[PDB]
Amino acid sequence: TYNITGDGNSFTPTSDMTSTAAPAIDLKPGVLNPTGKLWRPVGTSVATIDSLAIVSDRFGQYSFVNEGMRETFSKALFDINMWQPLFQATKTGCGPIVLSSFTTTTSGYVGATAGDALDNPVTNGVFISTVQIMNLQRTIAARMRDVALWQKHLDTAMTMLTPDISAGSASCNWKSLLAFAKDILPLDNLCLTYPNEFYNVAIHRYPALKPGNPDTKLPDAQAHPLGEVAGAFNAATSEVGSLVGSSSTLSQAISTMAGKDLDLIEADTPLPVSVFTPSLAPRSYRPAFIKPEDAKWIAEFNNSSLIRKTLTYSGATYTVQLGPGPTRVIDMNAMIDSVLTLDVSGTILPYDTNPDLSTSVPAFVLIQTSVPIQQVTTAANITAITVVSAAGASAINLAINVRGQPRFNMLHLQATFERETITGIPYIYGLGTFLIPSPTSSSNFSNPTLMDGLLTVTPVLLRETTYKGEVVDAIVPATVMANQTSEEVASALANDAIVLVSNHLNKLANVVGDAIPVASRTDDSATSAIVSRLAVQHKLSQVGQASPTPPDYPLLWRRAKRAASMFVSNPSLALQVGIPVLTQSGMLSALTSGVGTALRTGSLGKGVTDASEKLRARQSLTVAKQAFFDQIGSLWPGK
Amino acid sequence: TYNITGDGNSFTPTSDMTSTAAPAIDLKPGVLNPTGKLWRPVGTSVATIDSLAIVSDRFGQYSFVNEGMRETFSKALFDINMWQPLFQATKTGCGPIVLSSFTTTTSGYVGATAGDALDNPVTNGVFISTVQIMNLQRTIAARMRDVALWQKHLDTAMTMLTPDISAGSASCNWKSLLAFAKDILPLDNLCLTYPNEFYNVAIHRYPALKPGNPDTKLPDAQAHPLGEVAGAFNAATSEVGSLVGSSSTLSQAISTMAGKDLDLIEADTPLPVSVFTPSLAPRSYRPAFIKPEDAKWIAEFNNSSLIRKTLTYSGATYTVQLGPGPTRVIDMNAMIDSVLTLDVSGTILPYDTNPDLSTSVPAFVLIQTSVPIQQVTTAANITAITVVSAAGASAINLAINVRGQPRFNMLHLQATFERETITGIPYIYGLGTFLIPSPTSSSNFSNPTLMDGLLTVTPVLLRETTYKGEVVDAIVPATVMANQTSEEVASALANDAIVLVSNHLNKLANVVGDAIPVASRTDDSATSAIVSRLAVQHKLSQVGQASPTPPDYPLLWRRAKRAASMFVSNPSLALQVGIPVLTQSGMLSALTSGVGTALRTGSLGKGVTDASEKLRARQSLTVAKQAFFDQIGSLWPGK
Repeated sequence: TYNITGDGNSFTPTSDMTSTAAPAIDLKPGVLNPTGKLWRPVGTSVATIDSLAIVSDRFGQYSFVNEGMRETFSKALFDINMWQPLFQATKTGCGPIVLSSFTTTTSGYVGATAGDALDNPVTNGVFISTVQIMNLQRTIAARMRDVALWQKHLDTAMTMLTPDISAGSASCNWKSLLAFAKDILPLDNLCLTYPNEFYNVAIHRYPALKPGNPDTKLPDAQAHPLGEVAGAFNAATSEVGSLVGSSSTLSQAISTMAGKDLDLIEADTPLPVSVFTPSLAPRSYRPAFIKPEDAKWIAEFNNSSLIRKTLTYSGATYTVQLGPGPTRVIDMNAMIDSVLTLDVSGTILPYDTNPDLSTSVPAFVLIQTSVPIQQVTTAANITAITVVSAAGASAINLAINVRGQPRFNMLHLQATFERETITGIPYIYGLGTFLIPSPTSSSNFSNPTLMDGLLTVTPVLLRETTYKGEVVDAIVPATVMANQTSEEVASALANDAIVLVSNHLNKLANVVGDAIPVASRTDDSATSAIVSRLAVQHKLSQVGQASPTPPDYPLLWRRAKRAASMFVSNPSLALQVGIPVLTQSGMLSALTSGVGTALRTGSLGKGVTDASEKLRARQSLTVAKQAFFDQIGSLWPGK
Repeated sequence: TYNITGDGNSFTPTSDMTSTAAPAIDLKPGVLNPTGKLWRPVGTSVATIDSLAIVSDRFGQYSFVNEGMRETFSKALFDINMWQPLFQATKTGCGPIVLSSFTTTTSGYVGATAGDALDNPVTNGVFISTVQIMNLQRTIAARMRDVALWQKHLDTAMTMLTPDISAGSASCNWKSLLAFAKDILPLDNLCLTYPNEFYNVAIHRYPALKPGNPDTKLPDAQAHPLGEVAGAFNAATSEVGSLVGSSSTLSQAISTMAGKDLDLIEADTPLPVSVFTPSLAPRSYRPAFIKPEDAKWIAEFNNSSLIRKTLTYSGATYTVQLGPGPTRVIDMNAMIDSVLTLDVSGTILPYDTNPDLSTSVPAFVLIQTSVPIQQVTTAANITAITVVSAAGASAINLAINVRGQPRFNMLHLQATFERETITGIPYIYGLGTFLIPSPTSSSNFSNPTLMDGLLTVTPVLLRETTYKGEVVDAIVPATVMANQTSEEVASALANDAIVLVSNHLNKLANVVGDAIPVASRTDDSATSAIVSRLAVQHKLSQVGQASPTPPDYPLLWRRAKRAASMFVSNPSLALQVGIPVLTQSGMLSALTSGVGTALRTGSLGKGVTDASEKLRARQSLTVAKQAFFDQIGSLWPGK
């Protein structure tokens, strides 16, 4: 080792030399194997081939060692080796392990099963023991936990004036840098106790950095350790940013395609719930101004009838007062299994002018009658009015009443909508209302009722997702197409085909944006899948002079970017009625499939625009870094 | 190693087997040496004997190694070895050092100085290098700091049901113990992760304990490791408790005698201050009812004179009112150097009935006149009344006045009594008083003054301790004898012979009580020193029939225990006038000297009484421990 406090030392951070170490390694189970355990012909001579017993698992002779695992593991040991002089100095069992010693001869048969192994004998290879690996690992782990302080400290240095030029090249007086470091750095650092080691290590890791003055002749070199190799791959090229990058990126896209299993979209006729549906969340709907026409599970009673005074409790009365748009009728007649999470706040609106101000609560009432709502004109009809959701059913001024306001405190109501509880038959309804025991003046409070907040359906039963009111074991995307208005979608239960499809469709979009250059106005060949479907579809031929469409290739191509772009910008549009060309499921199937091939055999898409731009920005960054260092040079021209 | 969770394992704590390890070793500088550094005859052949150069300190060849240090150090290494299987398992550089490897050949001349070394050549011995010891130590330290958690954990076990029978022998089901341990012990312990190791170690340290079931045949043994040896010396014998004990104890007594240097007491004619005096502390005296006759530095003015109105401040007046026992006159006329730390609390006693209640403070006034106090009858006399000690010299009701009380808050006054400030000549006095600016009615407040609290003399000048007012470079113990009343002693300045002597005398006493059996009525031959002086002194012969004293040996012997006992019970009595036989300094010299011989060649004094008693108590302890374990056996009969 060399005196760190010398002259000649380069501070050359380059893109070429992008910091790297070995942070973590691959340890996937799958990856652990290669492969065959070693066996023997009973134990007697060359006869018993029919029979094998495993070698001495007892304390040694195990399987044929994982070529990759050996190679990997040895590498790992080299990390520690990077700090050998320091370990040694710390007296912390430094002695380089030599993995090879552990990898001991195994001689006989190679195979996974006795079966297979019978056939194959492999003389004088190598095994490793459970015990041995135990103790080997033990060591490595220990080594790591000994370095855990060091690593941190090393890192701090490396950031406290960061030697990282990710793009191109920077240079400044290392001396200058170094001395300001030691003028600014916290005394309590390990770096200040161990300058010499840390720097040595740094130099050994960062080819970007050179030793002090060791031979001021030659402080600098071009050959450093292994590092280099890995660095070249992170360094920006003529046509691409990062090779690893784009490769990874694309591979993540694939694997998400993989997991979606594509096919998903091309489903007319029953595709099973379980298969299509992942994980589901609650949704929030309103009474208020929802639309009875559109909303399957939530409609309204109609103006004109008047069911005013109904007994609500023991000799206690409330006017439900049924007429002009009385909140909403929640149609929970076999509408899967949910929890009617009613979230009332704001809305109280005190009775007109009744001293029934006290004792009036926000409530939920289910109505349980074989008399369809439009028939329900008198008390007789009702069968069952069951007040379900009120809890302490009196009242207190929870409304922010001080300043005139009739804001009602946030309540959480629950109605366990389990259709099994009733099992249909007296078809299931529910209403929302400020229900009282203390009798309300019907003549006075002419309003039926105006309990208008939130209704957060909790679709508990992730079992069996609904296709448009139809409680089915089927999710059929392609037929969902063009059969949904925005209103309908919004209205729809959480448990419904539509949202599920969009969730899947959002992953397709994700892929497309990141991988395919459908960014600011770049029409790419990639987009060809949709156009090919469009092109053939447009064969509107009549008699004589058919459709005189100057070939599809400009025309439809541009139209098709436009509509792709609309898909991308909002995925739900796919499900939304009246969308020019996406209404044709063919084109969506075409896109879906299309992409995968496009990833597959795509010659790594690097947008010309973006390249230049990244180049430029990168350069300017470097400039300002230079200028920073310069300022640092100025303020403490370290030696 | 053996399964700990087996049968056959003994739980036999014995006196014989008193836990021990190697907690710390001797590393006294003195002790580091042995000895001669190794040198060479310049470097040429056998001619240059006249000249030596030290061998290669450079990186190796140093001194002849410390025989003791080698032996010691190797032992130390063995501590770590006690945990070798565990170290190894922890992967913590376990590999047993082998000190011997470090101890490398040195061949040539042996000596301390070139001088000495010239004469002595010692071929092919051994050295150790600075560097080497550096790195060796480093290892050992590291080892220790690795075990620091283990040690603790081991200890906890060993106390959580303590296997320590210091006296005799105990036995109980180890199984029982063990299982209750593991049923009660904290999960977070290292003991519960490492059962097998800890137990092994335990067994290796504690011969008192046997392995589980290793061969249930033979789980038990009588040969354990080295331990044993050390244990036998801590084990109680037929005539003594502990051999180490009594040996140590006595040696501590000697060395305190050593440090006192005996001679101290036998000093008539000037023995130098510095020599006799160690470290000194402040003392606390009262005005109040101290006695002018006895108290050198603190006397009183005498009733009848009346110096009432004296100007105290700028056109502001206080009646010092000098007559009937006015506090005290502190005679600080060349009475060494002190800080007159006046500690007033309680005492305020408001003016008789003057609206001069406000503006009256507890103060100190020094009086600086060549007119001796008894001559001081009018204002003219005073020369100087200097109000020294008041600080904010007005007043506030600091007295706990609410409940009628006239308790004055605790004040801290200071008068830097540096006799150099004045250098005698206008002889130095001081008084204590509630001094006012706001004029006090002399006719009214007829009392002179009653400022009676504490006066804590701070004898700052540990230079030159006073013998009875006489500021001398001499401390003469033997002449102090019989020239001090209890009053005088109490009165005496901190800086005075008397207390110093007692402090020394207290160490003699300490020795005597711990070592010599001058406890509950045991007259021992040891006491013979005093009697032999007594015996010869009693030679009261006249004419004819001289003193018919039935020989000294019962008579004087008993009288002399009595008076020894009185000395022991209070050391100061030695300095106190009128003590029958101790008044003779001869006897104190005799005791002083006497003791040392008595320690020296005493056949290790173990009082018969105490032996039996210790035996008995010890046994009964063991009994109840047995009974405890028994209860533990009961509550969880572990396997």
